[PDB]
Amino acid sequence: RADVAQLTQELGTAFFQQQQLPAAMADTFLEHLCLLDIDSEPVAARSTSIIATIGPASRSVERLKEMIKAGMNIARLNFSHGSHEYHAESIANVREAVESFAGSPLSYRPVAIALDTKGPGSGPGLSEQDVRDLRFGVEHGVDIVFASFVRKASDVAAVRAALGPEGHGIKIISKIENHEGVKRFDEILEVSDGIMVARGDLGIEIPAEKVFLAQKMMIGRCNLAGKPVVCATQMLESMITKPRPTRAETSDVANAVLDGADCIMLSGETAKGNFPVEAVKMQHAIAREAEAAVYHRQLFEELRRAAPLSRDPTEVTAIGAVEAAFKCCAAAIIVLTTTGRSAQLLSRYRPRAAVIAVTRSAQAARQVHLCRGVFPLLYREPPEAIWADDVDRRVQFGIESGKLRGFLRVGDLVIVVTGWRPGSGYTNIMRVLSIS
Amino acid sequence: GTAFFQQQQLPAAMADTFLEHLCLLDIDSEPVAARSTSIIATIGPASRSVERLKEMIKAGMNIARLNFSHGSHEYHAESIANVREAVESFAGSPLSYRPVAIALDTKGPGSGPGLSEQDVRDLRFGVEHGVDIVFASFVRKASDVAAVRAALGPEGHGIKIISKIENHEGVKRFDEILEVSDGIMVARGDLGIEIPAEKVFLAQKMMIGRCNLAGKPVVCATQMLESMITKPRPTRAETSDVANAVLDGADCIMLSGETAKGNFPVEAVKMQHAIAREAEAAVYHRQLFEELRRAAPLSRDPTEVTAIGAVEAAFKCCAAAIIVLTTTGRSAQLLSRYRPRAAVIAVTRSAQAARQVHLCRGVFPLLYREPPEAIWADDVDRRVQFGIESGKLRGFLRVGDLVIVVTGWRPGSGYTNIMRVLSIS
Amino acid sequence: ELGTAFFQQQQLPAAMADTFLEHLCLLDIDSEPVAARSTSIIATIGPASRSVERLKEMIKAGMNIARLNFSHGSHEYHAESIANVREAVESFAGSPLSYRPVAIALDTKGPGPGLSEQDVRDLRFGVEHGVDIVFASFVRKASDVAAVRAALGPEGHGIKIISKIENHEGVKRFDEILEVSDGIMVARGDLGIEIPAEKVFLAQKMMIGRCNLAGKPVVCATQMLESMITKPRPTRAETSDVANAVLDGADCIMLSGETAKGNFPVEAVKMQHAIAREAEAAVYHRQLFEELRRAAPLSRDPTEVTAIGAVEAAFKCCAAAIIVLTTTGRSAQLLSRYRPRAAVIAVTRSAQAARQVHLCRGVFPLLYREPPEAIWADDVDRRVQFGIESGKLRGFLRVGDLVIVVTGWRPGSGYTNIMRVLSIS
Amino acid sequence: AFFQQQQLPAAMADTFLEHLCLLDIDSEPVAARSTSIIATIGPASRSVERLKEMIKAGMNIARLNFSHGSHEYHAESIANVREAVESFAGSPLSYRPVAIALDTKGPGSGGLSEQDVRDLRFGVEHGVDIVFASFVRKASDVAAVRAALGPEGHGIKIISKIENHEGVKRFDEILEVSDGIMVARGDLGIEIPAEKVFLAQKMMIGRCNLAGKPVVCATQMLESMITKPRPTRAETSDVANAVLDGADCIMLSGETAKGNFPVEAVKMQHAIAREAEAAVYHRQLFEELRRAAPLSRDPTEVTAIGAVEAAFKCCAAAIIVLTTTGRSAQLLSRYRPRAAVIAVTRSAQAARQVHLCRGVFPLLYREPPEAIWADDVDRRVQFGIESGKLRGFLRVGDLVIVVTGWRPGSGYTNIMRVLSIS
Ligand SMILES: O=S(=O)(NCc1ccc(Cc2ccc(O)c(O)c2)cc1)c1ccc(O)c(O)c1
Ligand SMILES: O=S(=O)(NCc1ccc(Cc2ccc(O)c(O)c2)cc1)c1ccc(O)c(O)c1
Ligand SMILES: O=P(O)(O)OC[C@H]1O[C@](O)(COP(=O)(O)O)[C@@H](O)[C@@H]1O
Ligand SMILES: O=P(O)(O)OC[C@H]1O[C@](O)(COP(=O)(O)O)[C@@H](O)[C@@H]1O
Ligand SMILES: O=P(O)(O)OC[C@H]1O[C@](O)(COP(=O)(O)O)[C@@H](O)[C@@H]1O
Ligand SMILES: O=P(O)(O)OC[C@H]1O[C@](O)(COP(=O)(O)O)[C@@H](O)[C@@H]1O
Ligand SMILES: O=C([O-])C(=O)[O-]
Ligand SMILES: O=C([O-])C(=O)[O-]
Ligand SMILES: O=C([O-])C(=O)[O-]
Ligand SMILES: O=C([O-])C(=O)[O-]
Ligand SMILES: [K+]
Ligand SMILES: [K+]
Ligand SMILES: [K+]
Ligand SMILES: [K+]
Ligand SMILES: [Mg+2]
Ligand SMILES: [Mg+2]
Ligand SMILES: [Mg+2]
Ligand SMILES: [Mg+2]
Repeated sequence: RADVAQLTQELGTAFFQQQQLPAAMADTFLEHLCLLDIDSEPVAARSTSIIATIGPASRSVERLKEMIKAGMNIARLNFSHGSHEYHAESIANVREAVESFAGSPLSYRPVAIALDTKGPGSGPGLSEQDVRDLRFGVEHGVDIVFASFVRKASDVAAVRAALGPEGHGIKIISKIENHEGVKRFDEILEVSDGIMVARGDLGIEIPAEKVFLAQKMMIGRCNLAGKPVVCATQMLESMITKPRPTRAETSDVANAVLDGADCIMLSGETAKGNFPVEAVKMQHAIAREAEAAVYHRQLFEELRRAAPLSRDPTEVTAIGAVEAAFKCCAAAIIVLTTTGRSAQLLSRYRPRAAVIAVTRSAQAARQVHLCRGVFPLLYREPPEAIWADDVDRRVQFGIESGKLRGFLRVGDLVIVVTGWRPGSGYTNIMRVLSIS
Repeated sequence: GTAFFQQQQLPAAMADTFLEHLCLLDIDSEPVAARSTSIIATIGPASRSVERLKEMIKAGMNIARLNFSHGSHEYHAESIANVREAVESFAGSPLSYRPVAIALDTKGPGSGPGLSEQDVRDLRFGVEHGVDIVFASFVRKASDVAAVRAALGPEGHGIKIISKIENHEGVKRFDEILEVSDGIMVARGDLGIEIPAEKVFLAQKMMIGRCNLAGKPVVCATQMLESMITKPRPTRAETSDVANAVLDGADCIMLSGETAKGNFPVEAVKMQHAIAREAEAAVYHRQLFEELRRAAPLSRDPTEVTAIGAVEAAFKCCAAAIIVLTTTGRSAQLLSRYRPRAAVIAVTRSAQAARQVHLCRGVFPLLYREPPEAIWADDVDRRVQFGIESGKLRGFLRVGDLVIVVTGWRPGSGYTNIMRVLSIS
Repeated sequence: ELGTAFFQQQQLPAAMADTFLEHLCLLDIDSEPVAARSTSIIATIGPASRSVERLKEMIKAGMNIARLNFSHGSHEYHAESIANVREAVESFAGSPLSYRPVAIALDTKGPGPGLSEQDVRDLRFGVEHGVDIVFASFVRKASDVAAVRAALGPEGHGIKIISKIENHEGVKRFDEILEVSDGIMVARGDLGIEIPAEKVFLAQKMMIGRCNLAGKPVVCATQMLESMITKPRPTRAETSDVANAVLDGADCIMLSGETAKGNFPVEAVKMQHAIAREAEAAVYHRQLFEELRRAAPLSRDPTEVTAIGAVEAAFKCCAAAIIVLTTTGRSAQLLSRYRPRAAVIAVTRSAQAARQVHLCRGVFPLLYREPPEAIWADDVDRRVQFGIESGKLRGFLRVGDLVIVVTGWRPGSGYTNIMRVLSIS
Repeated sequence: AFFQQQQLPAAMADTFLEHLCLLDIDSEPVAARSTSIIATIGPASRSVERLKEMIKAGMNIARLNFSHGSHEYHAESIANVREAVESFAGSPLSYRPVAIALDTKGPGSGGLSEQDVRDLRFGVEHGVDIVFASFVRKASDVAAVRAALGPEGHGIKIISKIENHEGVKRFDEILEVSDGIMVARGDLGIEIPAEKVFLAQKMMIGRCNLAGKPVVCATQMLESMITKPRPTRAETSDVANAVLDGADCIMLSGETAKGNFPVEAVKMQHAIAREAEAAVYHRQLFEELRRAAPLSRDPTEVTAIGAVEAAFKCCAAAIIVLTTTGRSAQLLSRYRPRAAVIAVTRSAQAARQVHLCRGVFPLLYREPPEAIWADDVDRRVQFGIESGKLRGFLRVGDLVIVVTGWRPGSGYTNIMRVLSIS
């Protein structure tokens, strides 16, 4: 109690009852479980991103606006169904719904567009249809590709090649859907930007009772690697027809978050279901509760010991900033990023503080939704003559956006992470600031 | 051998951290140990057939639940009889006979405050018909448990009371309820309506953890494999749910509509068996045992002291089983609370105790039917040999295996105090 | 059941701490030691401690092992010392429940490349005179231990070889030396000349830790209470040194000139006794036993499995003692390696084993001289009660206390497999 | 080759038992000696030429025992020490500051004695940096010493000597009002049983480490070196164990004040401390210090833990911190980093007083303030790099953590930077 006594007198006894704080202060995992309280409300913003599959039930511009308000971060286009003309209309409807909020840049929410490929099917390499669908994604500016049935590192190289020179910035999330993919996992993850645990096909290729081992191992290996991991298929399946999910479904969503999944997905739930906005609201509600129940004491310590020593200033500054954020119960970590890399390196250490990422890249702002706990802000202002002043304006943009969105209150402490010179890869500074 | 250390997630359990443990989980690592989490199957039209109950017993059913919300007393007496007929059809081979507990799930107080009039009549029925367990519905305070204990009368003293926590008051008064109950049931169906649906997993995880700490059984209930009522295979969320209830530390898992009225009752039991076996191998025993050890308070009870010594000994030699003689099941329960990887093979002459130990994870009851030998230590050895022969026949033991034998210094319950290291010959 | 006063003594609040930093902060100088002194005291016999009457005073002060330095004195001189020690020890053998055995150790002169001619003659002398231990000087490699082992003629294979690590070669070849030795001695005198004086503490701490991991005795030797040769009280560095050797994990502590030629031989023994008692209470058993537990490999030896089960059981009930029946001292040694807080009362019929177990920390030997009983189980029982009766008489046990009893299933060495939880009546 | 030195295999161990087993006598210490050495000044160590040798041997703090000698005697000692220290001021990149500490006579049979009030006023008039207040029994005793220093003796550090049973029992109230503690084992070994002193030492060191306040281990550390050129096996063990316990400072009383080998006793304490610091199990030490330290909303406190964590991640050669009062360097020190805390200060008093904190290497900056504050900071950081390069702490290619503030004055430390040397 001596390690909380002073901050208890300062922040109050009511602060330390919320967001499962008594449970996270526990010395053991058994004590942590015993200290979980249903009356302990989550205060932090929802960090696990929600991928919603776009279909007939969620294609209208007006419906898409409701899903954005409900918590949709990434829009998935399943290229197994629909024509190129159909998917181009979906992309346009999504962009129209997202840009309807651009009038207020302090409260604008970027939404990523992901292309889920049909797959190789009976074939060995990349199918002819996949090459055409990938060329479509490049021409239409998709941010992510969920490459279906990845079975080796050569499969991911084929997808990167089909994207061409212009599709270099697109993120490749390899869907592990069969036994070969599970066995060659380490070689696949090495060449991928992240992974997707495609439980539907995986539950047919391997025994249904073994899928949870594959999900847990893949999530843990992705967490170790610092790369995003998506949990997919049948998460809230009953919500396709019913307004409330089963006890197994709510348990499943919460357990995917507890395992360490960066993203959670809705397939039929939002693409063809009667309750698409309600499925997004439900995933948001469960994720918020599950994230508070994460045992950060052992999680951070294990992530820290497992991570190898590094001489990269971005990597060093990231662990220093996350450690600083935990020490003062920082409301947020504000980071300036160009490619999203600095925000990704903060994210891998799983801080309780929100990683508010300020970027000028619209693509990077959409793609950082793949990383848990990263809240992107798109800076639209033109560059100042003095670089040091341009940096200060972006930091103030992050504070004003964070104050307006409820992340920051006056009196709160924030960690600011910046670089010494412009251009990607020079992040090396950490500042402790008091919100005034 | 090298082959032994690749099975039952042994590389994953040897890991120094939980993150390393997760990364070392192998889908090609097959489970070796017997399924420890017991399966409760609700009895209804789909599962009352004597021939069907035999198939469910073979599939892995350990406890038969009678839902007193549906049916008359005449209906439930026919269920009890059909279950007993199916269970006793295997009594001809005592080395492979599997005891099955009968549990009475009460209707509940509903609008009322105390124990309803129907519940008092249903509880008296349970006593008259020899039920082993009671799942008392909508327990809100310790006085509710006392009312159930009182309705059971003097003859229902041996019956176990598992308090169903189905509402917010029960979740808040949990500590006082668990103190007076024999165990708990996380009744997720009503709980998911009384409290926000998105908070039920916190209540499940807290209750399971508190029960694990207390050394009392905890059942995870409702909608575990719901789609198996109509479909031959479950959803990805359903298999995940079953596995996560086992990983959380649930002693029992339950089937309601999946076995009461569904099209796949035997298939539902086989599925819960298959998932539990996988999930139990994936349990991180290194931290689990260490935390259970540290958390458990000091004790001057020889049964309690012998239990921790035996579990520690079982871990040191990778014991295939811990064979314990128990009259009331208590010795077996105290071994179980430390979550050993070794099976707790419990030999008992009490048919009621043999049925009731299914509530404790990892306890495999054996009913000894032979009459007592004149020389006590000879009778004790015959029981230990019965446990070895049963374990050999059922696949738990092989020649060359090491086994921990837990016994007492004199006849009668409460005198366990000895732990022996034995080599299977 | 024990009281608030029990939990304030023997640094019990400090041992319950969750961290080592918290453990240090909870050390109380007002917390008095209750347990008996476990770290054994080796006293060098010389002109200052050779008389039968002086030896009786040193036995009463706490001397467990008598060291004969073969660097000084003739074979006739050392034979008279052996006879005087045996006469002083047997003067108390009329009251067998309270009789204390004392080991005799021969410290060799030293090598030259191989075993010297004088060492071969001195080792033959040790065998002919029934010495229990040999402190082999300047061991540099495993071949040196084999030469001493070979020199312990045909009769002396039972003698324990404690390898003195006195130079850089011994420190580097440590693993191969410890593998073939019965234990080690950190001979700091010569080691402080062969290697930089400021590096000796690293060698001491590494060697003690490796011996603790191996389960073999480790002696801390030279200049522990050097000022007590001339002065009646030691320096602040000397008391700190003795306490830190105990805290590091040393099984034995030694007095060279302090006892052999000094002015205060009985006072140096009393001082080492006083400091060791304090230091043992301050040991952080929570992390010590958990690390010893994890570091020790899995074993399929019933003696090794029973030992960890018994120490775990002893800790759970705060057992006053662990009574182990041993013939070679092995079972007591395996209990000792897990560093229990309970005294290991070892009952043996071997006078040599009774003397040699003083090398193991926390082992209190009892030589049992009684005529054997016709029924082996009754003979087992008489020795267990002999251990309790002696324990009661010496202050280790009271009626109501809990004890752990380790025995085997059949007579003869190497069959230890039972652990019983007994209440002292 | 880097990973075989400074007990790096032993520090990477998953358990403390494995850590002990991995200690290598052939693993040489590379880092600079962090535990500061206090040397008592007497007849054997009073000459200006003798003092210069002790400064070169490793003396960081000079103790004046006011139990022996007159005010005129001690003023001559102060002057001789200052003359010996300032003889090296010609090269500011290699100049070593030396603190002057006044050890009071004590209350004896008696509150604060009349002689102590006179000796404390002497210390103020002569600019002493530290006071070792003898026989502190309660918090009111510390308040009496603070009062006897007056309005001129505000910046003086008070190290309370715990020498009796009452002081050990009232420890928490004494430490709360003191700047640090001294485990005065000589009198403590007479007031309490000799066999219980190690419990008091270990508890006090641990409580000081938890509090983030300096702790000195004192008396009979190398006692045999008063007459002999080499210490006993118990003495080398004792010095090493005081460092291993977590003592910020180690002391030499008769060993330097009246002993035949004063320079040799300083060299011996330096040699043992260097070895003992490498053998510190940082894995569990840092983790326990981190968990035990309470949450803080002070940016200096938050930046300190962030910087130490960053230093461990890259195996930083040093942490360079810009400090006015020594507080920022003290907060880095409490987390026991393996990287040297190179503290750049303009205060000469602060530079002398940071020797009380383990691992802090003070540098006195003697250049005038620049017009642009941004450039004045960069010059002090470069002074720290050049001093560190010259003194062997840094090489080109090494990584350093730089800790600065956002605005001048004390208490505004809030920035951490990862820098690559040259
Ligand atoms: O040993 S266990 O199986 N699991 C322990 C554990 C430890 C750390 C974390 C946080 C975490 C979460 C995800 C991670 O990938 C990761 O590195 C750390 C979770 C669980 C266990 C289960 C139930 C109990 O009651 C109990 O005492 C022990
Ligand atoms: O129980 S023990 O005495 N504690 C070990 C321990 C652990 C960490 C540190 C470093 C440390 C960490 C944090 C501190 O605050 C601090 O003062 C020191 C030192 C000692 C022990 C355990 C296992 C053994 O094999 C053994 O010989 C002894
Ligand atoms: O995350 P990335 O891709 O490394 O971008 C972080 C970059 O942001 C900065 O803080 C400023 O970026 P820009 O000037 O390019 O907009 C750099 O110092 C740093 O290199
Ligand atoms: O677990 P319980 O019910 O306490 O039963 C343990 C008891 O069983 C025994 O092992 C065997 O005794 P019985 O011969 O009465 O069955 C007793 O020695 C011990 O007291
Ligand atoms: O410690 P040791 O040398 O292995 O001997 C222990 C032996 O002592 C016993 O407990 C009793 O046997 P004895 O009667 O022959 O002494 C054995 O059963 C056990 O094997
Ligand atoms: O150690 P202290 O007393 O807190 O002072 C640290 C100070 O060092 C600085 O980095 C530089 O200080 P000055 O400019 O006053 O010399 C400040 O920003 C900070 O306030
Ligand atoms: O493609 C998918 O999402 C799957 O197979 O689960
Ligand atoms: O009775 C039950 O199992 C429920 O309500 O969930
Ligand atoms: O012989 C010894 O013990 C020594 O040299 O230290
Ligand atoms: O004054 C002191 O330092 C002592 O007595 O040890
Ligand atoms: K698809
Ligand atoms: K019911
Ligand atoms: K000798
Ligand atoms: K003095
Ligand atoms: Mg698929
Ligand atoms: Mg209900
Ligand atoms: Mg020698
Ligand atoms: Mg004094």
